Amino acid sequence: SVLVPEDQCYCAGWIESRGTNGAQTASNVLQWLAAGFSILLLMFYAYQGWEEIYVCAIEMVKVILEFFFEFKNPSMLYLATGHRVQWLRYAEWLLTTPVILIHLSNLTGLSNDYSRRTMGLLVSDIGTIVWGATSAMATGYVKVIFFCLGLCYGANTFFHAAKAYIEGYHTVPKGRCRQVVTGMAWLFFVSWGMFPILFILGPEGFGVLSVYGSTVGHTIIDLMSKNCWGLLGHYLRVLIHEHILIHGDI
Amino acid sequence: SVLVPEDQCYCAGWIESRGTNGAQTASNVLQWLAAGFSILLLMFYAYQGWEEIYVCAIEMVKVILEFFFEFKNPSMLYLATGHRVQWLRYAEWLLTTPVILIHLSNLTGLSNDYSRRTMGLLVSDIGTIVWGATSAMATGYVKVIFFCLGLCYGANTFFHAAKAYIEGYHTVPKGRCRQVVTGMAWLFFVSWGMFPILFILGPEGFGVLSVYGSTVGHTIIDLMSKNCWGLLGHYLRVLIHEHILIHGDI
Repeated sequence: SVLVPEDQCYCAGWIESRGTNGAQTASNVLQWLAAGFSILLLMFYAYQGWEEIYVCAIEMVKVILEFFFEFKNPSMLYLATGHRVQWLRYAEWLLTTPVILIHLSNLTGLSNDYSRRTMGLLVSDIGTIVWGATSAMATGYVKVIFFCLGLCYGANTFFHAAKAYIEGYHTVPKGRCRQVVTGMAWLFFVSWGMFPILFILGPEGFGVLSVYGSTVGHTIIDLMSKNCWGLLGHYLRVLIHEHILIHGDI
Repeated sequence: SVLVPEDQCYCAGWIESRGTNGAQTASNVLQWLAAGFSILLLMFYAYQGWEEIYVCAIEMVKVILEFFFEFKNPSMLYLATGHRVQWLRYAEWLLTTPVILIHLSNLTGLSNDYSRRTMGLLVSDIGTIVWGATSAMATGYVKVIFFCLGLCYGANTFFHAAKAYIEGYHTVPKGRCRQVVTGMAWLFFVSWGMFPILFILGPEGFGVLSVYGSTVGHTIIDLMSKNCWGLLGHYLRVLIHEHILIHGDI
């Protein structure tokens, strides 16, 4: 029984180790890289539509904050349950995923319309993160219930996302265009699929990986699902622009 | 200096009053009404597309949870800052607003396409709530910084939402259709505008209204922006269906 004075709060959980020093170094190193790779990307985009820029801009801001305030509220939530919920992550998710799926709905970027599949793809996406976040907060079996909701909404997201890649495959010309679309799909599903995997391995789930360890992994698939994927998406719209210069609209 | 034993946590803020008994009664009474009005609406919709149903379904689930677990995690977050952030509210916001704005982008419900205005309207909407939520969590001037971000994203949302109502005004026929569109716009902006107002009056802001008091107000504008607005939207699509039965497509 410890003695906490006056206003100051207390909770055994908030003092838990953040991770080994080795993981701390690995995290910060990747943090700088992520900020540097995004700065070179923003330069590249600015030099040479908003879907690649805005997303990359949010990625730069995040890592900067994740380097200065990763464990400081409200980037990290210190709940009365003693668990540390990384709100910074789930907040950034809500700001990027929608744009990435909007980019997904219009891979070629030629058309000016969006189908009803996009609405469902967005709705299910935002819901997945919501449940997933509520899971990180929840405690007990409730944490499982909400994770299950995350799997259902997530499945619907991957379901419409798959149909989007397929329609995007048979739409684009059979050359390096379809080669890229496939490369985008694999980079997409692998990365996007790793998040619920890391979630289970991290402090939000069974806590195999430490907080620093979770960030090390996330930053990796953040560059995969954001920077690299968006760059591939950009390359596709360039190849599509190169095809309509040769054979015109077709 | 109090003595907290072992694992159990402590924080002066988590013990703060929830509100007067009168407000407690007013809240629960409205909670039942909201659940009853949504049940009659769900019956009405089922009897007689998904935009009105799904939204009304989430409204029913919420109030049910807000009646059983309003102050229980993770419906409410007990942060180390001593502040009680109602995550239930901000989570439900992310699940409904997008659908309501999607309904807004296709008022007549005739077309099968969505413009780029919808993407911006959604993106800015989801961002507003994110910042607004981060504000409820944040402490100090940072709470102001993030609220400002909420005003900017929110402004962009109201901006595209206004253009959507205007395009929706000159699109629908000049009869009871345009009369309804105007009634939907006023019900929309008033209600939607009240949220940041209640936020400032509530425990998240300057705390003029209690936690029970904040819920009393929110539930009111939740029925305005959700149930009543969606019902108006439904009525519009019925009137539009009545016009194309008389004068055909025009």
